[PDB]
Amino acid sequence: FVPFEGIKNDLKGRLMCYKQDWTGGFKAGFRILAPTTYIFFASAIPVISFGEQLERSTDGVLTAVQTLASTAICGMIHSIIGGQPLLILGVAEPTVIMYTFMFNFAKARPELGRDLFLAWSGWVCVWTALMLFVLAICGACSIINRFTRVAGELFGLLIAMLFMQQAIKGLVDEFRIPERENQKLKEFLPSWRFANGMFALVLSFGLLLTGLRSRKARSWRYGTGWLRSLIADYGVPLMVLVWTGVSYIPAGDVPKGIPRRLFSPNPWSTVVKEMLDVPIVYIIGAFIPASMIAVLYYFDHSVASQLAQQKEFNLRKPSSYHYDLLLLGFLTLMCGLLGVPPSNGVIPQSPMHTKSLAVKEQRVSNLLQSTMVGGCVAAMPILKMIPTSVLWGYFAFMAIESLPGNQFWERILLLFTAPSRRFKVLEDYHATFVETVPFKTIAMFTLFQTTYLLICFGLTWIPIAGVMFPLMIMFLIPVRQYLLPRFFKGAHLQDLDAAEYEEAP
Amino acid sequence: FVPFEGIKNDLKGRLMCYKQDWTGGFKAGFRILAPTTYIFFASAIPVISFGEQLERSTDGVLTAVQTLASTAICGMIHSIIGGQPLLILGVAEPTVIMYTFMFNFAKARPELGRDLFLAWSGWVCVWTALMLFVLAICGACSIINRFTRVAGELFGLLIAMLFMQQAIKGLVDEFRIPERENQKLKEFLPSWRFANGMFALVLSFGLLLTGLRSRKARSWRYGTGWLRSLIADYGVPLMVLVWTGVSYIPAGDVPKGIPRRLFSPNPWSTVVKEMLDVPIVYIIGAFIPASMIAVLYYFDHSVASQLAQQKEFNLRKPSSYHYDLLLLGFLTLMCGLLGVPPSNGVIPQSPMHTKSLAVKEQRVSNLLQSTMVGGCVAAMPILKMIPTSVLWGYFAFMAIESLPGNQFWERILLLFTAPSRRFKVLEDYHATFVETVPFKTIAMFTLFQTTYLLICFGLTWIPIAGVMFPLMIMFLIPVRQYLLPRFFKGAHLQDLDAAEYEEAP
Repeated sequence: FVPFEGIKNDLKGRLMCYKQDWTGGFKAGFRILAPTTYIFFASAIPVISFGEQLERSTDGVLTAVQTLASTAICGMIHSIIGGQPLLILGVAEPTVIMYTFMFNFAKARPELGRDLFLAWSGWVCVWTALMLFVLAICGACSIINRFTRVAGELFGLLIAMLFMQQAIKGLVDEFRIPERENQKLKEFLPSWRFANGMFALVLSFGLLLTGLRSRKARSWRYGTGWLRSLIADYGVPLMVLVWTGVSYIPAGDVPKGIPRRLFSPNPWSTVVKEMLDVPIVYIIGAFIPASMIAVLYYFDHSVASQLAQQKEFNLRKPSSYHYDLLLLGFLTLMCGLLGVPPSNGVIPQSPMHTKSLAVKEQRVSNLLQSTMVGGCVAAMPILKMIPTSVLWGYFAFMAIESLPGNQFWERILLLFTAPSRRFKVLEDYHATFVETVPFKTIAMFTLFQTTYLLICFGLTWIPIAGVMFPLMIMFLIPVRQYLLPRFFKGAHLQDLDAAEYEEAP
Repeated sequence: FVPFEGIKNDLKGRLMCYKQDWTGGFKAGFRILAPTTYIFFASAIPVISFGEQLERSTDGVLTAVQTLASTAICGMIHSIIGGQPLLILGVAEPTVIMYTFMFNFAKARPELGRDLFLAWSGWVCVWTALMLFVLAICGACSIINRFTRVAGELFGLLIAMLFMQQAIKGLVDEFRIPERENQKLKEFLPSWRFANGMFALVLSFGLLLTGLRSRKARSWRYGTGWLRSLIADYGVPLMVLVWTGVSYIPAGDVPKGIPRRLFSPNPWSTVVKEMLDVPIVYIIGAFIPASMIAVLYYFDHSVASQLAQQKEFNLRKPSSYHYDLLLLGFLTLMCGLLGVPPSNGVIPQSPMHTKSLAVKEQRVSNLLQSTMVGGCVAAMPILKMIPTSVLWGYFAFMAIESLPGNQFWERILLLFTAPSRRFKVLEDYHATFVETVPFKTIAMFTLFQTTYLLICFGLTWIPIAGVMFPLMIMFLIPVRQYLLPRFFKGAHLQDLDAAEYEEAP
């Protein structure tokens, strides 16, 4: 834990291959475009969805433009001067939730109001940058091995529940009048509103089901190999385009806002000044949410890097955890100054990128994908054709796609499985702890984990205290270290909380 | 082919067990209700759907009331005095198509008009009864072994295509104004019409997907055994009820006819006289459609009986093909006199009934199920709560459910399968001809069968000549006998057109 030792080691290790990182990427030629576009499509659409969420939750202060710009700039900077280019940066849901809490707090306080929300966010980002600098200097990344499976799967499931909640919220609001829209327009009559709601339901469910089916196209029997691969890789964008076109079918026989489309404005049509006007008391109070955003980033960046640098990939280059965290602090400071939400490592974008590069490790794919994500801002008129129902369907799609490889979800299903029926579980691929651990212990572990998850999810509903859930997430580390061994017996915990995904036939 | 020999033999064989047929049913006790209700639910809903189809195609002359009454009465009469009680009688789609053609013909001719449509149908039914009497007396049922697989699967696929066409027609018409409804009502405004259309889409697709998923509930892992069996048996009615309730959710915030519901009237709120007023020329011309209805019935009754009396069931009682055909002629005459469409054997209602009775062969289950089908007429107000979108979804459901066990559909899929990909077909359960027959011969056979099917389907679109498709169906017998052996080599035809469903692991 010697200060500056880790950063120096990572810089030394990554400074002997920089020219190699660039040359190998240039040597790959035009063949490097396929992974680049794959990751770009995996990254942009969730960013646009988070931007629409922020727009509906921030009264239009933040939109898809800000999220796209932040993602793009942070990605280019990380690719050029970052330590681990395989890591993919972008705006994530927890950041959206934090900013929603901060906006709700600011709106209710006249001293700040909606006008100083971005300035208060910038001060929060300054504080977060300071804490990340401290954590990176003190070598707190040397203990990332304690972010065991339990916390990772609990956080993943919580994010999935938030995604589903947002999808349901959007589908419900499709039946209502927007808060900041003219109420006299024809499209907002009760009949047209009901029609828009049902059309949104149709489009969202179609998108969801078609994408889920397409995710397993390479396993299909029909079609050519290249077509099957193209589908399995780009079903989400392809289905988005298809259902947009479907939405455009009755365009001639209905009003203009039927179905509703992206509310994000077209930009074609710095806040350091206001950060000086914020009262000192609120500048100090920004310490609170900054600590929790810093905790979230310290967790997510490290976990995403660990996933992207799995030993099975046979990577021949070292890791840059500490320098990556320091650069994340710098990026957070810069984004707060610019008036955009900060970006951090995302999952499974980084492992998917590494798999697509399987390894051809270089800094060109990330740079290019961030460049096109930023250029999508210039294509805002085209993106504005996408209905919001498709975005809600995509939210539900991610919520459902967070489940497959999650052991907590499988253990919940086992808990809800009938006693006379577990042979069916044993008839297919299953985890080792099913055989090597008694069912009662698995049930107790799953019940404790589910209670913790539901407590965190309920806390998220509290107006002000709901900004504390990262603290609960981080409390799982010492709990797993100290308390669980008291109530559990060694190998049971090791199998139920193994750092490796163990499967049996 | 000695006249009256077959009928005498069947009557003799079935007259030594009649008292046994009744006593065994009475001895079963209340346990006989489960198969009874299962078959009643399998029979009623398609009958209601066909009634709605006739209502929309007959300008309200025929509705679900007539179809239900015909099904009920014919079923009770067959159970009491029929030869094969396991056979289930009801109104089928080909009868609906024939009556639609006859109504379209009558409407365009002023001498008949809509007022004499039922009288002309009664004369057609009299002719059909005479032809069925002739066929049963001449022993034409001694050659039912020539109704090979090719014709059966072609007819099944044609009926499936008709079902899907009707479902699409209904879903499209949900977006429009009914022909015989007040156009000034609020529910028929463009906005409300669009809303009703999209709600219909939602309900129909939900019903379809949920029913398809529920059909394999016994294979699920979740839930109790009794619950899984109940779902796998009654998913269709359960899903109908669920989606009706869903349709009732926004009832308070929308107009009265949103969503649209059954147009069949509530009866609570004989045509021999008019058959004398029909011109003699049309009485003679009724010979034409009568012959084809007779051909359809001679095919379907015999095939359904053969399926319900499969040797695997180990039935200890003889068959009554000829007497069954004679009784069908009598029932057709009676129904034509009463002014209702005739009923005939249906598939897979009879095999499903036999399976549910697996065999406890008796006349009580059919009698009871027909009695409750008839009593459903008294429950017309309750049935009128069901939206039409659910019925269109059920149409699509039957269309899709006609495919699984059909070898023609599998061979079409194989034809559209990629050459480098047939190992995937070989990786699962498959038919024997896949291994024992070259692919080129299978492709030629499938192409010929598909061309024949498409020709029949296109003929069905002709206004007047579309009533000739049963003749094409019957032409497959002599074709298979004489022409195919010229172009095919023995064992190839035997495997591709085997009377037994041969499967390989």
